[PDB]
Amino acid sequence: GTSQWLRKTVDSAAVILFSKTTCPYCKKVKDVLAEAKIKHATIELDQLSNGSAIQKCLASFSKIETVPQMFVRGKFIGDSQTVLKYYSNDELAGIVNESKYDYDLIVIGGGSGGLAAGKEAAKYGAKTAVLDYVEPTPIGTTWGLGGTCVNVGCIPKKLMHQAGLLSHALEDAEHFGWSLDRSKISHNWSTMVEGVQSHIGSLNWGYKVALRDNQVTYLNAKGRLISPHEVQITDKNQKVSTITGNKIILATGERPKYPEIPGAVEYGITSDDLFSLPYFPGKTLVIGASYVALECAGFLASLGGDVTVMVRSILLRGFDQQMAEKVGDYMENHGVKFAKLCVPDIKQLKVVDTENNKPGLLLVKGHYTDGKKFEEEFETVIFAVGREPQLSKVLCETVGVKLDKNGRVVCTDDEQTTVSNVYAIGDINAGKPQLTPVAIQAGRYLARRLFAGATELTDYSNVATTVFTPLEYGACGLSEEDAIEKYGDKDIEVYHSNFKPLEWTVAHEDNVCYMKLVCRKSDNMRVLGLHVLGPNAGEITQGYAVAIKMGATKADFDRTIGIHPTCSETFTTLHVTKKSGVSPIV
Amino acid sequence: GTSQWLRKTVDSAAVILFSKTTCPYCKKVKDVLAEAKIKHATIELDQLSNGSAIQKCLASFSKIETVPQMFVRGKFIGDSQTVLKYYSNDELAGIVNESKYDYDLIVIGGGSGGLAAGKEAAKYGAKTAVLDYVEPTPIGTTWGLGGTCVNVGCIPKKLMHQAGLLSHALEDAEHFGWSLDRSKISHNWSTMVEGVQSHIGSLNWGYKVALRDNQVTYLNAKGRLISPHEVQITDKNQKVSTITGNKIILATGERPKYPEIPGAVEYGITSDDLFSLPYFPGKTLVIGASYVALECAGFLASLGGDVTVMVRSILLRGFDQQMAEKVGDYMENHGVKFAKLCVPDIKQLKVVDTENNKPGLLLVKGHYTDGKKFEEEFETVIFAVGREPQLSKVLCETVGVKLDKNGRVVCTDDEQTTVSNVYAIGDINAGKPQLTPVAIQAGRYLARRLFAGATELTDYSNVATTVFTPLEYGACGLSEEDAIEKYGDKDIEVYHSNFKPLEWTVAHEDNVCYMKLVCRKSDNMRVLGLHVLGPNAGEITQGYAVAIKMGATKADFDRTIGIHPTCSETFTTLHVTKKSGVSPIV
Ligand SMILES: Cc1cc2nc3c(=O)[nH]c(=O)nc-3n(C[C@H](O)[C@H](O)[C@H](O)COP(=O)(O)OP(=O)(O)OC[C@H]3O[C@@H](n4cnc5c(N)ncnc54)[C@H](O)[C@@H]3O)c2cc1C
Ligand SMILES: Cc1cc2nc3c(=O)[nH]c(=O)nc-3n(C[C@H](O)[C@H](O)[C@H](O)COP(=O)(O)OP(=O)(O)OC[C@H]3O[C@@H](n4cnc5c(N)ncnc54)[C@H](O)[C@@H]3O)c2cc1C
Ligand SMILES: CCOc1ccc(CC(=O)O)cc1
Ligand SMILES: CCOc1ccc(CC(=O)O)cc1
Repeated sequence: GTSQWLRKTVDSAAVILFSKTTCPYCKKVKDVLAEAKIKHATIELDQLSNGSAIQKCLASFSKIETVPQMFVRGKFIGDSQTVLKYYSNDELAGIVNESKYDYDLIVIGGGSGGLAAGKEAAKYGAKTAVLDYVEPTPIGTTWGLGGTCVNVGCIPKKLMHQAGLLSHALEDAEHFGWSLDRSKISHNWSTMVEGVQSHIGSLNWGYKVALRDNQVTYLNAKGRLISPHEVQITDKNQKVSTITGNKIILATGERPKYPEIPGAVEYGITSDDLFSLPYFPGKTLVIGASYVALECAGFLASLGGDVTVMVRSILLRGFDQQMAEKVGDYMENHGVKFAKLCVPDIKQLKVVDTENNKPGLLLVKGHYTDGKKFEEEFETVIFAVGREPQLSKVLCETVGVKLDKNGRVVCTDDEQTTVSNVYAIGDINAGKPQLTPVAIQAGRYLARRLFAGATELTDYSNVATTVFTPLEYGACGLSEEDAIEKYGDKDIEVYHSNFKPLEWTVAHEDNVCYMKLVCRKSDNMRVLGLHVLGPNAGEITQGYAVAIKMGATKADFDRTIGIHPTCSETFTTLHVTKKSGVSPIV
Repeated sequence: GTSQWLRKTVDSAAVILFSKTTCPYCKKVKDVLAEAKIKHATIELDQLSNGSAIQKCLASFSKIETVPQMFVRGKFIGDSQTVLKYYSNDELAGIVNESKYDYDLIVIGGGSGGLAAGKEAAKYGAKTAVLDYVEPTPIGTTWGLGGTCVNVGCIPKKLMHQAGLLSHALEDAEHFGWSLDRSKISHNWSTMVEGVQSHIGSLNWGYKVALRDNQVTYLNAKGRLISPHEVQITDKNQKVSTITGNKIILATGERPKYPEIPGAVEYGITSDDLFSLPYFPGKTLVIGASYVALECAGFLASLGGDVTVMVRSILLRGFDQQMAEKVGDYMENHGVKFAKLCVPDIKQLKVVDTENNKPGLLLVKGHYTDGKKFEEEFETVIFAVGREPQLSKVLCETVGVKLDKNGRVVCTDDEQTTVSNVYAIGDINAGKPQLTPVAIQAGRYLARRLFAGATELTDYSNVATTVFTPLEYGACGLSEEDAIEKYGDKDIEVYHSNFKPLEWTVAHEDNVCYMKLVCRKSDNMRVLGLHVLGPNAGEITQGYAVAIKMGATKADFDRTIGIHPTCSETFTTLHVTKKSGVSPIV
C-alpha cells in the first residue's frame, strides 16, 4: 500500500518536500524556500513508521533514496545541490510556477465548504482560485461572500433567536429583582436587522481579506464546468472567458424551493429574503414544518409577531418524533398558532411600502384534510418547503459527473466524483448531513489529501445537531424509532427524565424540559442516540458527541460525576426506563 | 473472592432476597412481601456470571442451595414454604422488624450526602434515621433541612449569579432592538432575596416530604457519636437521649472560618449570612480569594454594588493559574476593585438598622506588603477565608475514628473509617473533592454496598468543576502546571484558542474567552486537562468529562464534528500549540 500512496501523493501535490527533521541539507532547502516565499507541503520521514520504505519508493521517481527530495506538480525537481542551483541562477521561481493549467485548484462556490477548502489548499503551495456568485431572489435580494450560513443561514438566524430569547430574559429580570416592566417595552425590527447586517458585512469583508492574505484569487463570477479541466466564467458585466485548473471542487450549495401555486413566487418570500428584510413582517404565515420553518416562526413570535405555521402532515420529518412533538407543543403554548393537516392553494391585497418600510397584505386560500376551507389575511407569507441544488446551471452534462435522483453529486468516501480530478463537498454531496461544520471538515481534510499527502477521511457518522427553536433541541445519533427498526424492540432500552433549569425556579414550567438515552442491550448498553430539550441545548450536546464517537456506554455515563448546578448534569444520573412504565416527571 | 463477597453481603443487608427471574416460588415470596409492604433488596442469580457459585456458597448460611432464600440482619429466615408460614401465622412483620439496634442506619447530617444516603438505604428495607441541626452563625442566622448547597451554597449563589447575568442581558437587549434604557433601571436586593428564599423553602419542605414518603425518621437534633453503635441526641428543648444503630454515616460538612483579628466575628459576615441578608450589603469588602470569594464579589458588583476584594497572595490557589488570572482580569475590567498583596488587621461606625433594613458602617484597617497602610470605610465586610469541620462536637475521641491534621476523617476507598461500622462521606472525607454531586454519588453508592450487595465504588478522579464568576470558568482534569510537574515539560503539548460568542458580536470583547487542552505526547496525545473561560461554561464542560473518563485523545476531539453556532464547538478544531509561539487570538 505504501507504493500506491506515494504515487498518488507525488502526482497531485503542487509543491512538496520530503525531509527529515534532523538533516542539515533539508534545513538549507527550507531556508531557501522560506526566503523566496515559496509555500509548500513537507513530509518528515523520520516521524512515520514506514518512513524507511517511503525513502526507497521515492527512487521510482527520482532515482535517489536520500533526503531532501523536492517535487513540483508530479515532477522531481532536485536534491539540495540542484535546488540551490536553480535559486542561484534566478531559475527557481519559474520552475515552481510552471503548470499546464492556470490554477492547481479552482473552487466553484464561495461558501462554508469552498472557502475552507481554498484557504487550506493555498497553504501548501496550490495556486488557487475561488469563484462565488449569488443569483438574486425573485424580489431581487443578494448578498456578499461567505455562502448560506454566513449571509442567510446559521449566523443571522441564531442572532435573531438571541433577540427572541432576550424577550424572556426581560420578563425573568422582574422576578430576579430588576425594576423594569416588560409589558411597556417593545421591539424595533429594523434596528435589529441593521446590527445583524453590520456583523454579516464584517464577515463578507473578513473573507475577502483572508483570501488575499493567502494569495488566493477571488473572482466574483458565475462558474460553469464545461470539460474536466475548463471552467467558463461570466462576470458582472456579462463578459465570458475561460480558465483552466488541475483539480476542481464543486461547492455550490442549494437554494429554497417554492410550491407550484398561483402567487407564490410573486407575493411570498423565503429565508433568503427574511434576514435582510427592510420592514417588520407583521402578521405572518409560515408554510412548512422543517427546522428552518420552526426556527423562523419561533423568533418572529418572541419579537411580538402574530405568527401561524401551516403543517401539511408532521413536524421535523426525519427527526425523533417524540422530541419533535415536544418542540411543537412548547411553541403552541408560547404564542405560535398551528394550522394542522392543511395545504395552500396567494392573492395580493396591498403592495409592500418601500418608502415608509411597511409590509403589504395578502389573502391565503387553502384547505384542510377534513374538507374545511382555509382563508385568512397575512402581512407576510414565508415558504419553508425545502431546498435543492441547481447543478445544470453549474455542470455541463457532457463532462460525465454522475448525479442522483435529487440532483446531488454521487461521490466516493473521499469526495471524488465520477470524473477523477473533480470533487464535491457540502450540501451538494449526496447522502451527507447538510451542516456547516461538516462542509468545513470535508473541505479542509480534502485539501490536505490533495496537496499535502494526507490520508484522513471525514467521518460523517453520529454528527450532532441542534434546532434553535424557542426551547432548543439537541441530538446525537439515532432517533428512538430508527434504533428500534434497526435492532428490534427487545434489544433497545431507553433511559429518560424531565428536568427544570434552576434559572426557571425564581422566574416561575416544571416538567417540560426532557432528555433521553437510547441504548443497545446486547452491546454493553452502548449509547446509540442522545436527545435533550432545554436551554443552551447545543452547548449541552457538543461534548457528549466526543464520547459517543468513542463508543460510550450507559456505564460510562454513570461513572462520570456531574457539575452542579447545571442542566447537563442530569445525563449523569439517569435511571428510569421506558419499559418500566415509571413516570419521568420530577 | 465470591465467598468473601457473599459473607459481607449477608452480614450487612437489612432484608435481602436471593432469587431467579424465572422461578415461580420466588414470585410467590415477592408477592407476599409486596402485599405486606416489606421493602427489601433482591439479587437475581440468573443474571450474574458467578451466580451458580453464589448458589453453592449460600449453603454456608442456610444449608440449602435452592432459590428463593430470605435473610434478615445476617440470619437465614426461610425458603418459600417457611416465609409463607410466618405470613399465615401473622409472624412475618415481627421477624423482619427484629433487631439488636433501634435503626439499621443512623445518618448524622442532613445535607447533600446524608440525605442521598438515607433515602437510598431505606429503599432496601434499612430502618433509617437522619439527624440534622444547624448551629446558628454568630449573628444568629439559621435555616432548614438540606445542608450547605441547598441553603447557603450552590443553589442561592447560582440564583444570584443569574440575577447578575441579567444586568448584562438588559444592556445587550438594547443592541438587539429592544426599546429599554438600561441606565434607568435599578435592582431591588430584598425582592431578589425573597424569591430565592421562597425557592429554598420549597426545597426544605420537599426533603421533609421525601423522608416521610420513604419511611425515614427525621430528627431535628444535634447528634454525637459516643460509642460505635450509640448516638446521643440533643433536641430543640435541650432534652438529651440516646439511640442505637448498626451502621453509622458521618455526613456533617464544614462551616466558614474567620481570621483572628479584632472585630471580625462581631462586625463581619460570611457566606452563611449573605444569602438571607435582609438589607443590601452596599459598599462591600470581600476578604479572601477562593471561588466563594470571587463568585460573591462578582454578583454583588453586577447588582450595582461598589465592591473591593482584598487578596493576600494569589487568586484561586490550587486551580490552573493562567486561567485564574484571566478570571480575575475580567472582573477588574468589569467593575470589581482589587487590593492586592494586602491583609486585614474591623471597627464599628454604625450598627445595622433592622427596622429600615439598611446596613451599618465599618472601618477596615490593614497593610500591604510594600509597607503602605490600608484604611477605608465599608458598609459590609464578608470573610471568605476557607471552611473547616468541627468533628470534636460530633465525635467522641474515645470511639476510635482517625482524623488527619486538618480534622477530616481518614477513610478507605469504600468510605470506611477506622471503626468498621462507621463511614464518612462528603466534605469531611479527607482528600476528596468537596462538591455536591460527589457527596451524592458517594452516599448512594455506599447505601447500595451496605444494604443491597453492590460492589461499585465511587470514582473520585477527573471530577469536573465550574466557578460561577461573571465570566465562568469550567475545568476537567489537571492544570497545565500540575501536568508539567508530573510528566516533564518535554512530554506535554498544549493546544489553545481564543473565541468570541456569537451573542457578543451585535452586543459589542474579541479575544477574552479562551480554551485549552493539556495533552501527554508519549501517551497518544491523551487529554490530561480541559479548560474553558466563557458563558455557560458548566454546560460546555460537562459532556467532555465523559470522554475524558474514557481516555479521550486529541485525535478523538479532531474526528468529532462541531455543532454550529456554539461556543463549545471550538474544542473540535483546535490546532495552535503553545510550543509554536503562534498567537491564539482570532
Ligand atoms: C435558514 C438556514 C439556517 C441554517 N442553520 C444552520 C445551523 O444553525 N447550523 C448548521 O450547521 N447549518 C445550518 N444551515 C446549513 C448551512 O447553511 C449549510 O449546510 C452550509 O451553508 C453548506 O455550505 P456549502 O459550502 O455546501 O454551500 P453554501 O454555503 O450554500 O455556498 C455555496 C455558494 O456558491 C455560490 N454559487 C452557486 N452556484 C455558483 C456558480 N455556478 N458559480 C459561482 N458561485 C456559485 C452560492 O451562491 C453560494 O454563495 C442552515 C441553512 C439555512 C438555509
Ligand atoms: C458558598 C458555597 C458555594 C458552593 N457552590 C457549590 C457549587 O456551585 N457546586 C458544588 O458542587 N458544590 C458547591 N459548594 C459545595 C457544596 O455545598 C458542598 O460540597 C456540599 O454541601 C457537601 O455536602 P455534605 O453532605 O458533605 O455537607 P453539608 O451539605 O454541609 O451538610 C451537613 C449538614 O449536617 C449538619 N450537622 C453538622 N453537625 C451536625 C451534628 N452534630 N448533628 C446533626 N447535624 C449536624 C449541618 O448543619 C448541615 O446541615 C458550595 C459551598 C459553598 C459554601
Ligand atoms: C453526466 C454523467 O452521467 C453519469 C450517470 C451515471 C453514471 C453511473 C456510473 O458511474 O455507473 C455515471 C455518469
Ligand atoms: C481517635 C482515633 O485515633 C486514631 C488515630 C490514628 C490512627 C492511625 C491508624 O489507624 O494506624 C487510628 C485511630
